[PDB]
Amino acid sequence: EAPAAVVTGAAKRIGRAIAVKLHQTGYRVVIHYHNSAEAAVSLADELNKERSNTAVVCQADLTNSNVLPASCEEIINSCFRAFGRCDVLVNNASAFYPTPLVQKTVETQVAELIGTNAIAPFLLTMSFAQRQSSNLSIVNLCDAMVDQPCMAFSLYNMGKHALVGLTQSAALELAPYGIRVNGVAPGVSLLPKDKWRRKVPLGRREASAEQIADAVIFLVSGSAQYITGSIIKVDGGLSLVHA
Amino acid sequence: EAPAAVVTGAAKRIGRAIAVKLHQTGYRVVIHYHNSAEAAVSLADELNKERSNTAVVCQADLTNSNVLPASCEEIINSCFRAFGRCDVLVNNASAFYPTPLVQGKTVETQVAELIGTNAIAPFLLTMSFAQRQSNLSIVNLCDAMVDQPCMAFSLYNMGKHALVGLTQSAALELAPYGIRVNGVAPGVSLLPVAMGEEEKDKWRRKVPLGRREASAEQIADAVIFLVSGSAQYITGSIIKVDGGLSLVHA
Amino acid sequence: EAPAAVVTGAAKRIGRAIAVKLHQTGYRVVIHYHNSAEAAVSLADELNKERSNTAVVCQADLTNSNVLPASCEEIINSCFRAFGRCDVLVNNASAFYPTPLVQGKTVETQVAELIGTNAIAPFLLTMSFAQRQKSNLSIVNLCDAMVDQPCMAFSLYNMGKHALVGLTQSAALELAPYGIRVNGVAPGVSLLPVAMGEEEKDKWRRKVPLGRREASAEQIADAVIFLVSGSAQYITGSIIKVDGGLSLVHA
Amino acid sequence: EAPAAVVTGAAKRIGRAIAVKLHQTGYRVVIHYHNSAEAAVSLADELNKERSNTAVVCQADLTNSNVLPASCEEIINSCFRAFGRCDVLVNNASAFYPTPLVKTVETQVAELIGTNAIAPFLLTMSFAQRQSNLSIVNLCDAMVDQPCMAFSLYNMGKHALVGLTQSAALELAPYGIRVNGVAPGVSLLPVAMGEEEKDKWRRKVPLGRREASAEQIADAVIFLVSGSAQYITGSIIKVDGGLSLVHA
Ligand SMILES: NC(=O)C1=CN([C@@H]2O[C@H](COP(=O)(O)OP(=O)(O)OC[C@H]3O[C@@H](n4cnc5c(N)ncnc54)[C@H](OP(=O)(O)O)[C@@H]3O)[C@@H](O)[C@H]2O)C=CC1
Ligand SMILES: NC(=O)C1=CN([C@@H]2O[C@H](COP(=O)(O)OP(=O)(O)OC[C@H]3O[C@@H](n4cnc5c(N)ncnc54)[C@H](OP(=O)(O)O)[C@@H]3O)[C@@H](O)[C@H]2O)C=CC1
Ligand SMILES: NC(=O)C1=CN([C@@H]2O[C@H](COP(=O)(O)OP(=O)(O)OC[C@H]3O[C@@H](n4cnc5c(N)ncnc54)[C@H](OP(=O)(O)O)[C@@H]3O)[C@@H](O)[C@H]2O)C=CC1
Ligand SMILES: NC(=O)C1=CN([C@@H]2O[C@H](COP(=O)(O)OP(=O)(O)OC[C@H]3O[C@@H](n4cnc5c(N)ncnc54)[C@H](OP(=O)(O)O)[C@@H]3O)[C@@H](O)[C@H]2O)C=CC1
Ligand SMILES: Nc1nc2ccc(C(=O)NCCc3cccc(Br)c3)cc2s1
Ligand SMILES: Nc1nc2ccc(C(=O)NCCc3cccc(Br)c3)cc2s1
Ligand SMILES: Nc1nc2ccc(C(=O)NCCc3cccc(Br)c3)cc2s1
Repeated sequence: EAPAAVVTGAAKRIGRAIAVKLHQTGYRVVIHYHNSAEAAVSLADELNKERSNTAVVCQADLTNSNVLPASCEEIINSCFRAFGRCDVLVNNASAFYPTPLVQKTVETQVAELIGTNAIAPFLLTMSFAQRQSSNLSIVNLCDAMVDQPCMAFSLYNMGKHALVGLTQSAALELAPYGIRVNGVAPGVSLLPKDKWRRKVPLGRREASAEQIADAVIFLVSGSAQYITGSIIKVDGGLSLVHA
Repeated sequence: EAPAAVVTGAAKRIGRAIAVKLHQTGYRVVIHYHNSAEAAVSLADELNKERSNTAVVCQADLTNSNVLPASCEEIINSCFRAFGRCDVLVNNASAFYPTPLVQGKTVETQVAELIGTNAIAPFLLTMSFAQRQSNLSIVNLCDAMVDQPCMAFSLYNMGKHALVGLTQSAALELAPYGIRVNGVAPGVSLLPVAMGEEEKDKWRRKVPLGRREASAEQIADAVIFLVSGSAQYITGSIIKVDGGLSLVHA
Repeated sequence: EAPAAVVTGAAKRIGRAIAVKLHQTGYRVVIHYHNSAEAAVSLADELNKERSNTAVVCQADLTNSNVLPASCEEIINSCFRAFGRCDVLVNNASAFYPTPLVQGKTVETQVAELIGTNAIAPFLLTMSFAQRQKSNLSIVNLCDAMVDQPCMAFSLYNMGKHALVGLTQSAALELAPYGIRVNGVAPGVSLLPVAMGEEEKDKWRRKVPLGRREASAEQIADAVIFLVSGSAQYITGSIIKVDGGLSLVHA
Repeated sequence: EAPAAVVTGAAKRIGRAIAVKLHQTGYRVVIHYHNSAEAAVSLADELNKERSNTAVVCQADLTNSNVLPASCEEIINSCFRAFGRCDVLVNNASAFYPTPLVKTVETQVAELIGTNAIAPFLLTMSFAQRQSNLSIVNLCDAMVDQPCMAFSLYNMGKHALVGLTQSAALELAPYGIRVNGVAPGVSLLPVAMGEEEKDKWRRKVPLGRREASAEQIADAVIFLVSGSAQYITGSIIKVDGGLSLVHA
């Protein structure tokens, strides 16, 4: 029928905006959630009321664990079950908090910050490609501030750098299969705050979630059919600003 | 009225595809050319038949000299003269040829053409664009292969690297005026006219995504996106349109 | 007294070359190893025969697990127990093998080994090195010049080396106030795999612009020596490629 | 036979520290200068006092023009005439001032692009054409991706120099000439800058809250020209105390 997209952490904030905009563009969507069932279903309700049976929810914890692989397989599968196909994977879900070097157990911090930020994308990518004319692509939510990191955010920063590596390695490896792999790297978007707004060259404010979603839409579209291994910054110039 | 765009080197190939698609999107266009008089006039005819009074040509050499600033000022002025505004500048015109370090143009001319067209003219057009100032934006045609350059293309590569610096510096400085500055970086696209065919296929086979070069239209698509209302928070960004080519090791 | 360095995976190859050159420069060294027990003890013996009580060994698996923190803590502790100080940490140990996306070991074991050795262990060692400080302190991470032009089907390895770049920057930033510098050395092609045939070796050699040959272990060690030296006292968050130009060559 | 090095803008500041350290290392040096004749000669006299006939001066404007090629060939020539060889080229000379988008503009172009990029390229061509541990070191800028406001031409020139470093490394590698860069962050601050302004900059540097000494920069240069960097080409070492890692 129409194409189908998986968006991880799609309940709230940036993932919800991505899900909505993909829907508005005529995708059927899987709304993945971990904790936010109420929010996920509510979003699903709003989209199905717009177009019948075009949105489903999918629960999974994306912490790294012996079961992460099974969870990731399940997320992809639920797209194939619901819609008979899977055209787009958006790796949006992400944990974010400090992990000081001069100081949750550390290994929980690893499991969340590397697991959800990098390992789950890699596993989802594997399942997506394993289960594959069409316009197949993956979009990873990266970070424009990766080379100028927040103090005491090493594991977070490590996970986002790993996600860049995944974007590049997967683009190279899946290109022969017609699967494109790209990234979108926000700066300051939806915040945890004017201190940070004032720093942004373009308009002294944060990106809306929808601005982020815009770039995703571009990358999934037929207007990006030659684009793979690209990461588009969406940061209003913040990463250009020196100390 | 409809917004207006300048596209440098717009008579042929990628610049032509960019002028077309901007036009098809509702822009009035200035078609800058240097030598390609016929092709320039032909394209402006084609666009004007489609919507009258939406296309002009403007002739200018973009080689570095003491009069390059006046030429660049003139390109921008031509947009204001024809359309009363200038919303979009596309820095597309480019000289490209080998300049080996170890050895019929002088080196002073090679510098003038490769650094002038690829970098200095962009800078001067940017200044003139900004001084004469909705959804204002500049798009520089960069090069996805700038960190893995062709052998013996040092001056070309230097110019393209300078264009990256321009993209970042002007993005930062023009942001408070609401002008966004971004780039599109092709890998291998429309292959040179004076090139073989076993040799075109050599380059084609290296491209991971589909073992082929980009169409001009595919490059133009990325330009359209960056000027569009969908890229309003995007500045200082360079989008590679290279089908994975820059990711491939030797 | 003499400064002391920990070098991970120092029994053979590049890690041995680094331990040896640090030793010749006047450092006491901890030779970490995992499986190469014979080669590690042989090296310590050699170094001790040159100046006694200047080399120890230290065994640890650097695979990710709930005990990796303790093992990384123990590596650093081994240096303080032998030498009374720890001045330099070289994160050299590395697992390296294909993990094709389109399909030995389970995937969770591949994650544990490639991400564990290449990134998580460096992070935990960095944390232990910093916390146990209580002079010229620095950390050197062995990165990869080819991280942005990766080998086909090495996604997990590439992810781990990219994470190590992030650690290098993040830790340089966070530890600079403590006087600890953090930098990286990024080989291109160096000591080829012991497994690889000569035919394949020469294919890779011919791609190197500077001399059509791989880096010697010594050449890699040379850059590490620079970064720990007083000649690099203002250098932090820098990653020096030692690749003969390989990363500049297009496809 | 002692090796020989050309250092551009060697009269003062960083280029002076580079020439001195190369000399201390055993090199004979051509001290290139533009305006600072007295400082250049005074350096040559000091070095020649240390070791007779090991230092000469060479005056040249590195602004872009129809004669820049000739000038750069003559700089390289002076090293061969003086010392019979040229082992090392250090592209250090640089103009630096703002060029806001909103002197004539073409003079700004000629000065900022000429000294920072064109003259390096022409010197590199002349160096290689006249040709063992041969290498070139370009003085780049650690902050090129986080530029000062209204420094576009300066920034463009320094990005061009990165391109040169990479392109020339690749192309000269077959002749055994290595090409590398050193990218300072904040080093010697202007003499005239008020201490209170210097301190705003110093405060931003993670490693020690101070600017690099000229000697710290020269140390990296010494490494890259040494036998300890024999496999290193196309590399750019930041010497910035972590400055480029600091967000807005
Ligand atoms: N926001 C910004 O300004 C910035 C954004 N980014 C990137 O943008 C993306 C989206 O950002 P934003 O919307 O703010 O993200 P959030 O931090 O709000 O998290 C997004 C969603 O991720 C899910 N998630 C978190 N941890 C886990 C876990 N362990 N297992 C499963 N799901 C989990 C949650 O779903 P649930 O609620 O259902 O539990 C959560 O709502 C991220 O990838 C982020 O790194 C980059 C830089 C800055
Ligand atoms: N084609 C490709 O594969 C790739 C292209 N690019 C970049 O994309 C852009 C467009 O590519 P492409 O269409 O191939 O470009 P072309 O090589 O076809 O050149 C574009 C135009 O630049 C103009 N130009 C050349 N020299 C001068 C000069 N001295 N003064 C004024 N104009 C001049 C010419 O105009 P006229 O004919 O009127 O004289 C020419 O048609 C360029 O910036 C290029 O560097 C990036 C990498 C790959
Ligand atoms: N060789 C090259 O061409 C290149 C090297 N590099 C990097 O340079 C560094 C050194 O390279 P090289 O000497 O070839 O490295 P090797 O592949 O030879 O590995 C070095 C050591 O890592 C240790 N190691 C492996 N897995 C584990 C583990 N699970 N737990 C603990 N230790 C482990 C081994 O110790 P043991 O033998 O005791 O079990 C091994 O001797 C690495 O970080 C590498 O990625 C980068 C690019 C190219
Ligand atoms: N200082 C710092 O903090 C930083 C420095 N750098 C880079 O480090 C290098 C050395 O820095 P620094 O010592 O501060 O440099 P300066 O700004 O002090 O300039 C060095 C020399 O360049 C020469 N020069 C300037 N314009 C010309 C010209 N038209 N023709 C010929 N020579 C010219 C001058 O020679 P004369 O006096 O004889 O006329 C001058 O003494 C430069 O390339 C610079 O960009 C980069 C990052 C920051
Ligand atoms: N004005 C112009 N600029 C450029 C820039 C690049 C090219 C081109 O053909 N680039 C291909 C470079 C390349 C480099 C390595 C592998 C492969 Br296949 C292709 C062609 C042009 S035309
Ligand atoms: N622990 C280890 N890590 C690594 C990492 C890389 C290599 C290696 O041989 N890399 C070379 C890959 C490559 C990529 C492109 C051109 C060429 Br000639 C060679 C070998 C090892 S062993
Ligand atoms: N020829 C010359 N080139 C340059 C280049 C840069 C500088 C300089 O002062 N750079 C520091 C810029 C900077 C930017 C942000 C924070 C901090 Br403290 C310092 C000084 C000079 S002098």
